[PDB]
Amino acid sequence: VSPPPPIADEPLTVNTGIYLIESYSLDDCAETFKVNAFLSLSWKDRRLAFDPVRSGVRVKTYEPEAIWIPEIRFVNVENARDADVVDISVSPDGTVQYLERFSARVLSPLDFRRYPFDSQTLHIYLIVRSVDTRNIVLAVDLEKVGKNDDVFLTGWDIESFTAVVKPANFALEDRLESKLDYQLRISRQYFSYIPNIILPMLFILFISWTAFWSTSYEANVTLVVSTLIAHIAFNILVETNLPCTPYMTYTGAIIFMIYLFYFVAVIEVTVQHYLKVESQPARAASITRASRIAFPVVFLLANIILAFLFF
Amino acid sequence: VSPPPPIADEPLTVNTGIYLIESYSLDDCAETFKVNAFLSLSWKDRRLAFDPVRSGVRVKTYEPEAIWIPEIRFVNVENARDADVVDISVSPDGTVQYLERFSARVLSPLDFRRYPFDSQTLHIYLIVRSVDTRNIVLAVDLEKVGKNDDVFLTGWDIESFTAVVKPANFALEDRLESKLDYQLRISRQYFSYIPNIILPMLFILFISWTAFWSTSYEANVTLVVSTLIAHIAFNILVETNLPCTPYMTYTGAIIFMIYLFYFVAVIEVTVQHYLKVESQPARAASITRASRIAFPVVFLLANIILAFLFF
Amino acid sequence: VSPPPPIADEPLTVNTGIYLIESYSLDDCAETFKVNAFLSLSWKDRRLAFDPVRSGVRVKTYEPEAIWIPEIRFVNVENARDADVVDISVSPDGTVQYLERFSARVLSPLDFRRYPFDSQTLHIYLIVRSVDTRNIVLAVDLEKVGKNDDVFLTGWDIESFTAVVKPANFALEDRLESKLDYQLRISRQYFSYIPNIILPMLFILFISWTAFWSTSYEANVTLVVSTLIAHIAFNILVETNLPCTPYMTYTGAIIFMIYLFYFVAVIEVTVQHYLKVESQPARAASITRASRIAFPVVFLLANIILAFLFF
Amino acid sequence: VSPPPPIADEPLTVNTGIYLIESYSLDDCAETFKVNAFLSLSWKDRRLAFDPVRSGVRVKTYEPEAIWIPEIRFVNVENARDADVVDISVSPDGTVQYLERFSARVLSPLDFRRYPFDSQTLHIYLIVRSVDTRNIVLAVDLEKVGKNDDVFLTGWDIESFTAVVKPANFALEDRLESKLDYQLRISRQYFSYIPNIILPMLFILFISWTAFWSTSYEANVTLVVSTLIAHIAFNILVETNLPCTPYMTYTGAIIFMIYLFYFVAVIEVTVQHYLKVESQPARAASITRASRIAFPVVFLLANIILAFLFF
Amino acid sequence: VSPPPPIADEPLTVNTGIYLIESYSLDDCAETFKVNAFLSLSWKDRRLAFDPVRSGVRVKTYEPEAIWIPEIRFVNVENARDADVVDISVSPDGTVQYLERFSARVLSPLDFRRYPFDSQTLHIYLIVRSVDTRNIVLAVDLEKVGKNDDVFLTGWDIESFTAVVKPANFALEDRLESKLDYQLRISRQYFSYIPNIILPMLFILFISWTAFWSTSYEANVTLVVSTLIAHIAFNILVETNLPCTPYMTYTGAIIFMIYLFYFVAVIEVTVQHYLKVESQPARAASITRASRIAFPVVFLLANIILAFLFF
Ligand SMILES: [Cl-]
Ligand SMILES: [Cl-]
Ligand SMILES: [Cl-]
Ligand SMILES: [Cl-]
Ligand SMILES: [Cl-]
Ligand code: NA
Repeated sequence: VSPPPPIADEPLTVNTGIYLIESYSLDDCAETFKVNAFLSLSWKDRRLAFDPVRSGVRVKTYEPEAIWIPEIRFVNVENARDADVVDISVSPDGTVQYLERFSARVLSPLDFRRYPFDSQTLHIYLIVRSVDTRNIVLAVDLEKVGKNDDVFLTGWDIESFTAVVKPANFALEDRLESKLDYQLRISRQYFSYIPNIILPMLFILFISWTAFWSTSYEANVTLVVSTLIAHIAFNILVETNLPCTPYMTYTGAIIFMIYLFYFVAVIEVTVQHYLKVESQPARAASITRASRIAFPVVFLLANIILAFLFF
Repeated sequence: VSPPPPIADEPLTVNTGIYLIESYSLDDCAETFKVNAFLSLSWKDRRLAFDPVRSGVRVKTYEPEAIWIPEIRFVNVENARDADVVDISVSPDGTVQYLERFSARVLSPLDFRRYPFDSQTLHIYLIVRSVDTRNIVLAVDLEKVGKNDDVFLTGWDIESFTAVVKPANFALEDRLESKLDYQLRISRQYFSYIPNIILPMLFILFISWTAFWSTSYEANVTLVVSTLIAHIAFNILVETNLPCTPYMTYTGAIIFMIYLFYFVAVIEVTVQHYLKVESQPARAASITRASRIAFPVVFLLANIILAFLFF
Repeated sequence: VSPPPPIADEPLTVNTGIYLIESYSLDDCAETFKVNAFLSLSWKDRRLAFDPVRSGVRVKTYEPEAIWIPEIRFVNVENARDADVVDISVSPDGTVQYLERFSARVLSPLDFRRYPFDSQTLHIYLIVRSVDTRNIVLAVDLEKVGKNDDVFLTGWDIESFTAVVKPANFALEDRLESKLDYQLRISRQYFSYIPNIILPMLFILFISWTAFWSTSYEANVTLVVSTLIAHIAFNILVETNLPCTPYMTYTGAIIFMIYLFYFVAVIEVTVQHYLKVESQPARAASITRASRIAFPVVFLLANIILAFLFF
Repeated sequence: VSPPPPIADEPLTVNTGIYLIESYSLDDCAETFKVNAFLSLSWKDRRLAFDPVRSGVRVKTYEPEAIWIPEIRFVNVENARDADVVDISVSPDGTVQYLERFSARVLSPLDFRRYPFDSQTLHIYLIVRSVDTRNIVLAVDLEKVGKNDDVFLTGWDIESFTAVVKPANFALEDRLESKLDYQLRISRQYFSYIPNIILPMLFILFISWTAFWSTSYEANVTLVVSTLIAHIAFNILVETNLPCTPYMTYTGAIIFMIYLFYFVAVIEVTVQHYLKVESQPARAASITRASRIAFPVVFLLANIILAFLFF
Repeated sequence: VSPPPPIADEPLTVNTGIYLIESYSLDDCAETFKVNAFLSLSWKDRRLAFDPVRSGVRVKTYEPEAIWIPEIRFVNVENARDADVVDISVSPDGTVQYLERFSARVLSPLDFRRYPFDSQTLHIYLIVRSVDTRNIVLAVDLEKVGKNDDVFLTGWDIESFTAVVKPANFALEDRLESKLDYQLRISRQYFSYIPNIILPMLFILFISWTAFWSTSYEANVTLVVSTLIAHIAFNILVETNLPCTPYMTYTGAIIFMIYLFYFVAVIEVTVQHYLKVESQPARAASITRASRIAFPVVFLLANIILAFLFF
């Protein structure tokens, strides 16, 4: 089999559609997600045309091997789609209607800047390369683009599944490539992060501040160093669920800034003790009394600055 | 091969049955489980009918390629099933009796709200797409739906394996589809969670309460802080075995509430010390004496409420 | 090809044998193990019979596609067996000698009750479904059941590889199934657990008992709490290497009981301090002196009782 | 099919090109990376020559099985590449233009000496083995070597993708082999390591140096030991993300040297206390006062040297 | 196709050779490694013989299906090797020269006794089963056994790749099997273990010994207990990367013995405090002064002894 010939000099229009059946395994570190969907292809092949009245059969059904099917591939897939051909239907006029069910691991980058209050646009790029005979061009049949209502992605809210109707036509290795952009819009469910990471992390920090109502250097050293230790664990815990980035993330900024607070609390605790030993507890008392106010405030303002910069 | 033609205008009824041989790998974080089962299909194809007299055979065996087999797929599978054909038998009226052995990774959501005292309903959805020639409809042959007695799922009690007899017929990509719902009912074996997570977590909390029978600020700070850090370990330990949810979980609620108790115990420990230093240990003594009773009581009440809200 | 016809009304006897070449990957959590073995099949097909005198060839060699081979499957395999056929030999009387080399992931439950002093019986179930023409029955050719001397399973002692000679014949989906039980007997190599888990865990416990020869509450508090946290690590470390069970394990019981000892030691440490503060160190001295004997004695007695219950 | 015949005694030139579509999964520990690219191949087979007048078509399209294709393999791949032929075009003279889309896990060693400020040269080696009939030689068509603009590798900056135009021709197992070297130049994005590992590690170190402004042995022991323990945590965390090397890495050197600082701080803390107990706090005061300066200075000097040695 | 017939009653000699292209993934816990190599096979098949004069070619090239190829398998592989036939060449005297490129996961046990100063001999066992027609025997063509210079195994030094020239012939299920032993000799790169595990572990131990120059029970308790806690981490960290063995390893012995040192240091610290409280610090002073010497000496001696027992 060879491609259908052009009536006039026109490129072949392959109408495409992706219908999500299942979406799963959004790996933040790998910046990948798995998808299970229907891929629909429609093009016209005059060689396959027939008479409806004469033939009696409204539609003719073919096996993939029997007819010419355009070679459609995904740009951003990790491991090549396992495809199932569901049906091939030919109209009297020669309009072919192809439908396959596929599953693929899609590689699509993520913006972690606003984590865990981030939204993402996942991309699925369809591509076709032109043949020497004729040029192939992709189009979106919006009637055949969608998703099942039950499509869920653990820890995410699925906003929309749409296609950018206009293909990106470009030359690559001296042949035309027609690229289509399917978009899955999702927003992270930040709920869990509040009682699991955010609040426990604030409690340990407030506990460190009780050292501002104590004169016991030994108790203070324990309060500040221990609580400090809990933070490293939280800091570490998160890095593990995140890939290295060239920029700072929201949670990353909060976590880093909290380190400075522990460092300064240690300084205060050290200063207060030093003065007490130098028999000047009135200076020490002033610093401790100030810190009670300054820490919470500065900390408070700084977060406002951070949230402002990040959102 | 093409579908069997309708005698009158009727849709083709494909009788289905799933018999579980094995169930394994229930991944809580992935919300998936693996299954190994028999899939039985039965439909009438008059074209294959024969007379037992002239043939001398009560049944006829065919190779899959030789005859028309309805394209049955699973909706909620991750990695498309690997199938083995066990046997294809044709009765004299042309009644086909198909049997395959398959294995598949099924994606079915889980409700973690009552963890680890939760029960789940796992779903296996069978589907068939109608062809242009005729409509294909699924039915359940309850005689061919079951499970082996030895079917086990590690850390779970297998309640039942049943099918919702009435299919969900609907349109998708301008063709009708007949969807069937097979249900595997399971309940979590919470036993382990008691000596592994629950009890150790209560012991560490109760240990923090000995600070209510001590005047030593340094010992108390050590008592609370140390006990506190262990809570974090458990809190983390659990969450790593569980996915992010938009709602609170029973264990999650208990764990979060326990953080508040440590926070308040730190406050009491701080308050008691402050008063002792301000040369007013009679006030301090009252608060500490109240704490010995209030903490346990409030804890008992709050837990009651939580269990009430969750069950 | 169709099954060999019965001379009289007899079922077809397929003689089976499994010869282990390799055993590996015993996953405790998954309750699975991987196996690489020879599968031998032997049955009589009279249609294949010949003359040795005139043919000049004692044995005739066939390709799988050329002859009828019984469909033998494994009941308990996690995933698809790679199968490669080494040889098919036909004796003059028509006795077929099939030999394949396979590899499979077998799912077989484990009893963790006596961990790490447990022994297990791994099962490999062979099965054959009877055809409409004739009934197929499995048999064990003990001559062709064995294992290579070099077969090893990391962290386990391989006791025996035997077959239960009598098949389990039963009806399933209105046809006879013939099931065979191959058994791999193994016992865990508990050596490592002594210097890695058991002894370190006892040392930390004994270190907490030094608090019985100290009057320093702050010191005692530190001893007991610090030692305590290490136990959680061991407790935690261990449980991660295990699946959740509906029962208590030996190690699990020891670990849980040790928590009670820390809890009571904290109580004693608290009591001793309280009395010392209430200016009654003679009562405190009696309790501490009793504790020095009592803890070890009880601990020892408790351990004996448990061992008794578990073995 | 056999190789095309020489027209003089010349070896067959297979022109090659690799165009990266996707690069992902750079595993530092495994020293591997996954790639998804186009493999272009061009050779001349005069046996495929045709007159466009007779055939109708200016360019002929063949299926891989139909014609002779040079056996091109990758030297440094983990499992055999996943390949799909995009197109096979033949021009009238018999010039074949082969295009396949492949994905492979490439094993290429990494130099960790400058981690996390290291750059790497990833290699992809193409190879062809000569036949007894004629010798096959590889060449680079620079017009068909490149990468998509959107090619990204998480945590890395992609510098260049080039080919060493001159093949490495050599004898192996009494036949000629033509090897080509494709190079992917990348440099690590060290940003994250600063707020995640480097800075937290320095803060904890400086927290320990506050022991130089304290006379409390008990507080100092807590400061130095506690802070010390966190270092082990960071030290360990880092090791996990790196493989064993026969050399010392930049981060590894910093981490190791920091251990010495804790060891010496413990000595100072011990010395200071010993003198204080021996009723000679004036000597102790001198050492502590020196330490306040020497530690930071020495540390600083040492880092410059190492920084210097490594770069 | 059938095997080449014997001229006299001789067994068929299949000359073998393995040439390593790549070595990777040495999994210590799994006791496996992955290999990518050339497998060369050579045997005489007289039926394939020809005259160079008549034929006009001095070599004949066949496709695998066309001729009889001996069924060579690997004994110790996890899954059946991924093989691609590179070439099949026939000399005029019926000498067949087969070449395939394969990749396989080899299961070969490791001796951890001297870890991390251990050397290993990895085995690759080639095997052939004799047919009813004739007996097959393996031989090593040393000219075709080798490895690429660039072959590396992360964290290991590759010593040699050789073959035991004499096969192990034996009966298995009443057929002769010819087994060959290919050996890959490797020695572990212990470098990393010194600054990563060994030295940090000695530093924490030495820090615990500073308790011998302190009278502060509370300070001492903190020193020993804290440091002890670091030891568990190292002990735990190590055991995670190593399988359970029925014998002690070198590192395992050092780690275990160090536990005894902490246990005895706790006893000394307890004893010293007890005497101090009983108003007898002169006895306490003697024990502490002895400990300063006895601990280091004993420790030193014990390792010498151990080093001796292990090497
Ligand atoms: Cl694709
Ligand atoms: Cl499916
Ligand atoms: Cl099977
Ligand atoms: Cl390859
Ligand atoms: Cl093999
Ligand atoms: Na302390």
